[PDB]
Amino acid sequence: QIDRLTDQRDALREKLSAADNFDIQVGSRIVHDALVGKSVVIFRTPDAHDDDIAAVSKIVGQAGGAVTATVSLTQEFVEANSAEKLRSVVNSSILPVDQGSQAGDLLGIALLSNAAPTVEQAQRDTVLAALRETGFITYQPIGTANATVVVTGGALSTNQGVSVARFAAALAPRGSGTLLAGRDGSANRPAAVAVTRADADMAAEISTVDDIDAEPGRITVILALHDLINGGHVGHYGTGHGAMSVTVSQ
Amino acid sequence: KRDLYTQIDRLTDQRDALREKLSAADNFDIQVGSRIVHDALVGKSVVIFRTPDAHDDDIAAVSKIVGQAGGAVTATVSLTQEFVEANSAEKLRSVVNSSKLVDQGSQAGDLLGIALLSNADPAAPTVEQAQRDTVLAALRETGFITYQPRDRIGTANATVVVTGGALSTDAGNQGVSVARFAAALAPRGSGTLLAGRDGSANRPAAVAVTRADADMAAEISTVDDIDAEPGRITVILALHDLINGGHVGHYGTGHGAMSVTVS
Repeated sequence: QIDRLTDQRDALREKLSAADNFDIQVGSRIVHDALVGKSVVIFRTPDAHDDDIAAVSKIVGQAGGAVTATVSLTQEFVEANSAEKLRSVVNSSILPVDQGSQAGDLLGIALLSNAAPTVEQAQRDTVLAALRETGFITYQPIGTANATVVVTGGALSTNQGVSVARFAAALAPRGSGTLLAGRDGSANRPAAVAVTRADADMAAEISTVDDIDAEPGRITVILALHDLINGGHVGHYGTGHGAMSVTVSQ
Repeated sequence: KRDLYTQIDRLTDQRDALREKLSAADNFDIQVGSRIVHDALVGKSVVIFRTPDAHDDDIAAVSKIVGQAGGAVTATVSLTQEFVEANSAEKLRSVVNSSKLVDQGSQAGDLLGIALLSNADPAAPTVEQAQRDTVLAALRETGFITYQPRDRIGTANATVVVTGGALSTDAGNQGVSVARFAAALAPRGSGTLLAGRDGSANRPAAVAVTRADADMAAEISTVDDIDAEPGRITVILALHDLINGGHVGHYGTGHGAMSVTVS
């Protein structure tokens, strides 16, 4: 059994490298004009992978778009042991109840352009500085964006999934499209992609990709984000539970 | 005992996840194929030749991708077992003389190229329908080819010769005659590509024969993995590079491939 499983695995690893090579090489052709003139802000959870975010950022650029910022959500933010703390330092009511919704509404007004009063640079910088000072976020490097991708890791062991799904759902009405993307395993509870797909309201509001660890998933983030911005069309993609198909049907 | 069971579980988990990633890449490739080949063969016509070991699904995927690229397929011509066995050169010569003993593949490639391809040069004579039909019927009557459709096959700009995968060592005659056939078609149109299934990059298969010969490798493009979606799409992209850029390339995952697809 061990011999057959290792020979099968070794041959599959070789075959997958050729498949990944093809998809990386033709990626720019697949995403051509998908995000022309559009800006995207990326949010990442603590379990998100650098390589997944770098591949998504690169494909946004190949699609004619631009990334305004990468904002990291800290362990303190996702662990929801500070809803009262968040409101005490900065809340969405100061700009022109659960932690996820409140932070999504606040960061959405601050970083996304409503499809509403324009948020000036100083108000945005004050909001970002307050959240960083209190341990909620870190960020690189900030202008306003049209759309957003919230990137997570894969499976969660054990309400971190809920707070991130509610965070993404609260960002959605503040811009032209929100996509929640996770790695393989994110389509299983209690991860955020699974929470989103199991709730009729959230699944009709934001798109999801469950396999951002693979090249088809990284490309699909851009294609599905294009469908959100241009067509107002939501979709759930990948290889896990609740995925309607590996990628956009059109 | 527990370590052996843990090894089996971990190996099963790795193999299962790789199978899922590979099936997803094939499905992803099918869904985005039209985007990749968008406008690649606009206003161009392609004639397909197939050997007995070629697969219907590989040819249907190529024909479909040609159409998604804005092109059209004029005809599918089957080369028979008598053709690939390349032991009827004298008999073929007696047919070529009613349309030096030249090798069967080369003679047939030159004749079918004149009949089915439009020469890249405007001053070359146009082959009228009756001359084309007479040539096709003489080769069908003597057991060299069959073709679809039977009536009104038009002229094409480019060609794809489709084969199966690996050949046995004793089938060297079949690899050689098909590589020579494809090489002889090349000067008669705007581009010829020889595409085979996984294993075709190993000798004595036609793709392998082409890649190991300096002259043929410089004259026609090759794809060695037409059984996979990357290979089917690459046929159209590499055909585009031949017709529009005069650039030859050797693609796929086997010996002599410069890369999986065009750059």
